[PDB]
Order: sequence, then C-alpha cells, then structure tokens
Amino acid sequence: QTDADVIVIGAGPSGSYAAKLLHDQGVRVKLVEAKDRVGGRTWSTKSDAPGGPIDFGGQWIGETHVLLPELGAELGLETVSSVKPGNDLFVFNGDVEVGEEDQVPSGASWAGELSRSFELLDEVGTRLGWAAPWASEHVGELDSMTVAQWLEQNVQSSEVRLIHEVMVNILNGASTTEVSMAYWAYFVHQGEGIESLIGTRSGAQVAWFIGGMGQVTELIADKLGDDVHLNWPVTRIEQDPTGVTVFSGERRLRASFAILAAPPSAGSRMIFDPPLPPKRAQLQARAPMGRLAKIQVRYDEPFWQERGLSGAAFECGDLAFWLFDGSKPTDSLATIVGFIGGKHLDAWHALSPNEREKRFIEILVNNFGDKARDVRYVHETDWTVQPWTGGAPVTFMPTGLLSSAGSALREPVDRLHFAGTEAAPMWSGYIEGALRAGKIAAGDVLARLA
Amino acid sequence: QTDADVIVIGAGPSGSYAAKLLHDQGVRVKLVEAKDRVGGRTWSTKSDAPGGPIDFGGQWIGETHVLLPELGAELGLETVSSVKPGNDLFVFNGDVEVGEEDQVPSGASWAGELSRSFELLDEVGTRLGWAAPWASEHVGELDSMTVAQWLEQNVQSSEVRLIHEVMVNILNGASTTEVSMAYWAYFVHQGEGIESLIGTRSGAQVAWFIGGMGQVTELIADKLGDDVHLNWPVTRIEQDPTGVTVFSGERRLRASFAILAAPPSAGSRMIFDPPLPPKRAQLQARAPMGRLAKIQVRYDEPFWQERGLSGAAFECGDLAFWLFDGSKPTDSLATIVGFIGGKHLDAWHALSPNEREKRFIEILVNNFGDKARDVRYVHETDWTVQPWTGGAPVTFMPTGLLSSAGSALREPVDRLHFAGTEAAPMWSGYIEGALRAGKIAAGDVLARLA
Ligand SMILES: Cc1cc2nc3c(=O)[nH]c(=O)nc-3n(C[C@H](O)[C@H](O)[C@H](O)COP(=O)(O)OP(=O)(O)OC[C@H]3O[C@@H](n4cnc5c(N)ncnc54)[C@H](O)[C@@H]3O)c2cc1C
Ligand SMILES: Cc1cc2nc3c(=O)[nH]c(=O)nc-3n(C[C@H](O)[C@H](O)[C@H](O)COP(=O)(O)OP(=O)(O)OC[C@H]3O[C@@H](n4cnc5c(N)ncnc54)[C@H](O)[C@@H]3O)c2cc1C
Repeated sequence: QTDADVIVIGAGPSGSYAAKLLHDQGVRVKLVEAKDRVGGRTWSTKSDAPGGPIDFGGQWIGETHVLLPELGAELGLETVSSVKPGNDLFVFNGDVEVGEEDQVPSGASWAGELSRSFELLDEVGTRLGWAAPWASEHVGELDSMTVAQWLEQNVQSSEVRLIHEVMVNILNGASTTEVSMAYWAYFVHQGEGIESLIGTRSGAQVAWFIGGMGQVTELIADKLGDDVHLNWPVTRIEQDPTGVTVFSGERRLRASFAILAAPPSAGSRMIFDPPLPPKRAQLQARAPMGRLAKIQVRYDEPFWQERGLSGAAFECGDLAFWLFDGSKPTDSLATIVGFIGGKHLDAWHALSPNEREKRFIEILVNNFGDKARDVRYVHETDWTVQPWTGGAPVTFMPTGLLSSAGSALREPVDRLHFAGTEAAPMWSGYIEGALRAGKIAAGDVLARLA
Repeated sequence: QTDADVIVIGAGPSGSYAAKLLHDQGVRVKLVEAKDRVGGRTWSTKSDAPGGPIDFGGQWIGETHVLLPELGAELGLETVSSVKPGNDLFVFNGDVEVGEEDQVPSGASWAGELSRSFELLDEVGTRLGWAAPWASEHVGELDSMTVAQWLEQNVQSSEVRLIHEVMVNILNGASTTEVSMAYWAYFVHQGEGIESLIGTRSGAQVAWFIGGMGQVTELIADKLGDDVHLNWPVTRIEQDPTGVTVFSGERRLRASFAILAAPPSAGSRMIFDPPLPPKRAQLQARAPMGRLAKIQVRYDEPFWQERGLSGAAFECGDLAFWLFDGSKPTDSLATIVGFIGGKHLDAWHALSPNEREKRFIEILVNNFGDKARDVRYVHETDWTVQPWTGGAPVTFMPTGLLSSAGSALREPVDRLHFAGTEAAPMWSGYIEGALRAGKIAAGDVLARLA
C-alpha cells in the first residue's frame, strides 16, 4: 500500500514542475521539501522590501528559454523586459572603462583577445558537447586541469583574464583554480555558449516575472495543496522490487517511484538502501555547490542613467561583482543588483558586515556617481547559509569528476529518477534546466506507471 | 537542564577516546553514533572469518605512534609485529621486479630517480609544514595544481610515476588528477614523510593488535555503557549562549559542549543553527572521502615465502594495489591483504564482482606463484558503501581548499569543538591522529568546564 504513485523530493522549480506534470495527468503525487517554503534557489517577496517585489534567488529569463515563459504564462504571470539602454561598464580594479551599449569600449586594447578567448572557449565546449561530455575523446585531459591553468596557457591580457575570472566566480560560484576546465567548457556550451551566458541584455538575461520568480513554485504548491509537505527533509531512500520508501527521520512515505529534484550535494546527505551505484555516489559527494551572494540597493531613481550608463558592469579585480540595473517600470524605487562569488565571496566574507556595505557603496560611487550614497534600502542574500542548499548559483565540479562520474547526472537508479537542473541535457544551472529535467523525469516515470 | 556536560558525535577511535578521557575525569558524556556499531573506519570480528580474527578497516600501528599502543595496553590488548622478512615486490603492469628485503631491486634503473622524487616530495611538504600549511608562503601556488601535474613536471621515469600513483590512490583514496599537490605534500609531511607512510615493515606499518583493531572502540563502549547511543545519526546541531542541542530527527540531547569526532564530509550532512562560519562550511562541503576497498584472501600457508618473498608488493599500473602478508602467528590460516583506491578502484568497480575475484587471484598467481589458486576464503570490504562513512582511508582535498579553508580543520566554533583524525596536528588520516585530535578536543572542553 502506497501513500502516492510518485514522491518528488525538492520543491524547487524542477520538483514543483515534475509534481505538476504528474498531478495534471491524474498521478497521485507527494512533493516533499526540506525548507519551510517552496522555491529552492528561487525565492521572492512581493511586500517585505520597500520599492516593490524583490527576488533573493534566481530571477532572469533567457531569450531562448521556452518551458519557463510558457509555465509562467500558464500560471497567469506577466513578463517585463530586463533590457536597459545605455553603456555597460568594464571596471578593472576600480579603473572604469565605458562600453558602447553592451559592447567593449571603443578601441579597447583587449577587445581582440577577448573575442579570440570566447571563440576558443566555445570551441573547447563544442569538442565536449552536451549529450555525453564524459564520453568525449578530449575530456580526460581537459578534466585534469583547472580553468585558471587554461587561462594561463591561452590568455595574455590581464583584462581578458579578469573578465574570465569574474564570469567563472559568478556563473559557477567558484574560483578558476577550483573548477575543472572540462566542467566549465561543458557548462558554457550546454548554456548555448559564452555570449549567451554573459549577455547583459541578451542571451540568458532578457526578462523577469512581475511579482517575483518565487510565484512559479508558490502557485504550483497552491494547486498541489495537502500533497506538499514542507519541513520534510529527506534523510533516507530505500528501494525494493515494488517501490520506494522515503524517510524524514522516522516519518515515511511509500510510492512506486521517486524523483530526486535537488542538486547532487543534496543527495549526498541521504542514506540509500541499497547503496547507490559508484558513479552516482562519487558524483553526489564530489560535485559541490558554488558560493554566491546577491546584494541589492534601492534608490529613488536609476541615477546611473545621468552618465548615460545602463547600470550593467563587469566589476573586475580582487573583489569582483557582476552589477545590473534590476529596476522594473512597476517598481516605486530603482534597484542595483550585484553578484559576488567564489574567491571574491571568500574575500567579501573576510570583511565585517558593515565593511561589506561600505565597500559596495564605494564601488557604486566609483562606477555610477556620488548619488550612490543616497541609499533607501540595502539587502544581501548570502546563499552559502541557506539550509539544505548551502550555495549558489549552481553545482560545479573539480578536476577528474565529470570524466569519471558525469554519466550519473541523468541516469535513473532502479525506481529513483533524477531531476534538478543538473540533470538537464541543456540549460543545466538555470531555471530552464530545472524545468526541462523535471519534464524528462515526469515523462520517464509516467511511462513506467502505464 | 542538560542530558550531559558533553555530547561526542561519532564513535570512531577519535570520539571513543575523547568520551573516555572526559568520562575518566567524572564528566557526564553522551557518545552518539550513526551506525549500528562503534569503530567507524576501524571494524573487526574475532569469529566471523575462518583462520582467525579479521580487520575490515584500519589495523596497522606505526613505530612512532604512542597514543594508540598506550591505549591498547591500557585496555588489555596485545600487539604483534607485522614485519615479514623476505623480498618485497615492485610490479609494473604485471612485470615483476624483486626487491632486496624492503629496498628497490638490485640495480633497478629507476632507483635513483625514485630516491630524488621522495626527497623533492619531502622538501615540498617541509615548505608547508603541519602547524599551519594554509598560512605557508608557498601554499597558494601548490594548492592550484594537482599531484598529477607535479609528477609531470618533476618525474620522468614511468616506474617512479606508477609508484607515486599507487601511493596517492591508496594513501589518499583518490587519483593524482583529483588531489591538490599542496594537500598531498602537507598530508605526507604531517605523517613524518613519504618513507614513514610507504614503509612495508617500518614507519606507519609495523604492528597489529591481536584480536582486531575494533576492540579499541568496543572496550571503550563497554565501559561507557548506557551513555553510548547507536543508531543515532546526528542531523542538526543548534548552539546558544549556554549550550548545544544535538538532534537525530526529532530526538534531542542537550549539553554544555559538543565534540564533532567525524570527518568534515560527515559534518556537511548536518544542519547548523546558527550556520557555521564560512571556511568551516566550505571545508565540510568540499573535502570529500577518498575511495578504497580492502580485499583479503586466506590460504593454508604463506606460500609466497617459498619464492623468498615477504608478500608485500607495489602492484602498479591500471589496476594498482598495495599488497601485504596480513598473517599473525596466532592465526590458523595465512592472509594476503590488498588495498585498491581512487582511479584504480573506479576500474575495479567497472568489473563484475566475479571478474574482480578472478582478477585478484590472477594478480596473486603472477606475483606469488600458482598456489595462489588454492584459496580457502575471499572477502572484500568496499568502504564507499559504508553508511555515514562513504569512503576510505582518509579525507582528501581538491585544488584551492587547503589554502582557502584549511584553518577550519582544528578551530572550535563557539561551543562545538572538532576532533576526528582530520583535526590532528600530526598523523591526520591515521588512528594515531584520531586519538591525538580526541585528546586535544577533550582537554579544550575540560578546561571550559572548569
Ligand atoms: C543568487 C542566484 C541567482 C540566480 N540567478 C538565476 C537566473 O537569473 N536565471 C536562472 O535561470 N537561474 C538562476 N539561478 C539558478 C536557479 O535558481 C537554479 O538553477 C534553479 O532554482 C534550480 O532549480 P532546481 O529545482 O533544480 O533546484 P533548487 O532550486 O535548488 O531546488 C531544490 C530543492 O530541493 C530541496 N532539498 C534539498 N535537500 C532536500 C532534502 N534532503 N529533502 C527534501 N528537500 C530537499 C531544497 O530545499 C530546494 O527547495 C540563480 C541562483 C541563485 C542562487
Ligand atoms: C581500509 C582502511 C584501512 C586503513 N588502514 C589504516 C591503518 O592501517 N592505520 C591507520 O592508522 N589508519 C588506517 N585507516 C584509517 C583509520 O581507520 C582512520 O584514520 C580512523 O578510523 C579515523 O578515526 P576517526 O574517529 O577520526 O573517524 P572514523 O573512524 O571515521 O569515525 C567517525 C564516526 O563518526 C560516525 N558518524 C558519521 N556521521 C555521523 C552522524 N551524522 N552522527 C553520528 N555519528 C556519525 C561514523 O559512523 C563513525 O563511526 C584505514 C582506514 C580504512 C578505511
């Protein structure tokens, strides 16, 4: 006797979507979540911050994402463009260089090497591919070196190296010395290439949902009602020939199938009986979360526009950030959003909380003008202290893992299927990846219930 | 109101010893253990195997270890020498080279480069030291490269490279492509150097306890009686100004202090409120267990002695092992013990269980003679599937961790102290390290109770 046909573990976008798809087909589903809320790495509030709704977690929609805007449209949400006209900045240890709209500065001496370094990164990624990078002829050697070592071999310009460093520390939440070059190259390729992922007004960053991204999982949970269990951290998965028992301490739920819709690092904390096969076990233990904080400051007006700036900036150097204008037309304040990750977040963490705030305002004053001192609101979400997540924005892998265990990202283990963005064939790391992996896992389980 | 003055988490050698020291001073202690037994990475049975007691986990005592033999003597255990006269083997993809006792073969062409490679490894280790390798001027650069890259830069001989590869894959349970050179160099230095750790009849490998190493923790648990809780996996640690609450799901124990006597990977599965400081959090999430299996075959007689062989062998190549004669004079059969780790264990895992057994016998036949076919008993302990351990013999670290978070191996966090072998100033990775770290943590807490 089963409590459900399928138990979905994790109420992020991936698990929420998988649960919705199965529920919509008349499958009996339970959606179990460790935290006191749904959303996972997505997390927003309409009312808690002055100036309008605010997203603490992921919030950008990409121009080639289709499951995410289609689901948002089905749930009654509306999008708005994130595209901000004006010059992006490229800042090198506080030395401001003004872009031409989203392009490198007019006759920057590093423009040509940046272009070549992006072509070479794309080419390395193409050699790996997204379907089976672990099976690629090139992968063993690339997976034995770090991104930092690849930069030392292939990049001469300090500017180009600093741009690559901010992008790895943010997009993977980890230092170029910590990430496998094979993992990085694969990651960027499977996100439609480097220009896709680093777009300030194109590629992965073009739109938002009015009212916050957390609405996606909240509206799904409303419809699932009593089949959602919060404060239900999964501690043990048992499997036998007829089903799966999922435990939260002594609390237990029995189903025919289970979908793990959480990162490999989440899986590593659970006890499996029988034990997982070896590649999946190594993958869970050795693919950690990156580290990222999201800092937001609100103001009366997007005063950066007085210098004709977009508010986007590659803030490069020892305390690197990716900065955006996060303002919506429906908001009553303007927002600057800054991301800081990996080794730059380690430095950020070494500062006192008051030093961090003062330092972030000094950056904004340097880049955007003195009106940056006239703050209305200052907030940080440090993803490293979020219980049952412990990092952001994504899973990364150190040397030797992708080539030896990557095939375990996607493969079911008996009656346990993997969703979560890390299992998506493309757009792993993104909400779109979360939905595609949820779709895949719901379809696989639905075929096994028929 | 407290259930105890101190809760010790983990009944390996480290936690068992810390609990004993506090208990012996009249401190009220609870010792909580996830598994259905004590011992952790130590695990033995006097009666379950034919031919005498057998150790599934760690069992060697080193010639410079003093807490381990002193504790064994206090508990009424007896030691026996593990030293086996005769020629050790050096085998390169099945090509047998016969040592002179424990020394390289007479006029081996690789003898000189092996000697130089050991001096250079020792020198790199000395530059880091054991007291604070994370603070060493050299550490950032060494911690940005793998052991494999250091071998490619410093070692020319295929034989020397294959010896280094079997030693890293066994002593760290991980591939030379996965381990930071800084972590490896530090690890070997803090174990009194490479010759210490690779001794077949000297250094770290000279003696055993008659009746098995599991006796150490079992006899401690007998005296602690009802203050030992088995099947009590810690899921949450909460701290406040007056004490520590330790949870196993809804079950809870309150004390004034807590000692975590388990690897950083064990800590990563627990939820901390308040959250841990950042370096300790990164350390727990990113310092994984190695992978190791221990294969044992018993025979009527140590037939290898008919060729004048000790039974020790560096079995090098694509399926590498460290082999020992594991026979005690009090045993009624002779034992060959083989360790296989890291990338060699990945290959081992890719074979069927029957292929693995056939392959191990073919190795023994090649090295030691045809009488290796006349088996009495065959057993494997795969440490990767042991619940709440998930690996062996030790914690390792990938690039970038030791230099950025290593200072969190030893430092208390408010009322939570760290024991476990990984916190030992020297002999981290070893039972001796486990006892020294338990001693340190019990002394620190005892001073705070006074
Ligand atoms: C600061 C930040 C900014 C980002 N920006 C963007 C962006 O702009 N665009 C984009 O596309 N993506 C972005 N992302 C990434 C995006 O948030 C993730 O790709 C997405 O949320 C992944 O969805 P998921 O369902 O696979 O996993 P998660 O969102 O991580 O959900 C996993 C769920 O599983 C739960 N869980 C964990 N362990 C257990 C357990 N033992 N028992 C039960 N439940 C458990 C977790 O609590 C969580 O709710 C960002 C992320 C962060 C951190
Ligand atoms: C195959 C093998 C051979 C080895 N050979 C040798 C050798 O010859 N000589 C040598 O000196 N060393 C050897 N070792 C290493 C030695 O076994 C370890 O260094 C030693 O056991 C470490 O002791 P420890 O107490 O620090 O940790 P552990 O032995 O790992 O004990 C930790 C305990 O914490 C428990 N625990 C984990 N998570 C939780 C939780 N959430 N709640 C409660 N409890 C928890 C575990 O179950 C475990 O019992 C070997 C190890 C292996 C695997």
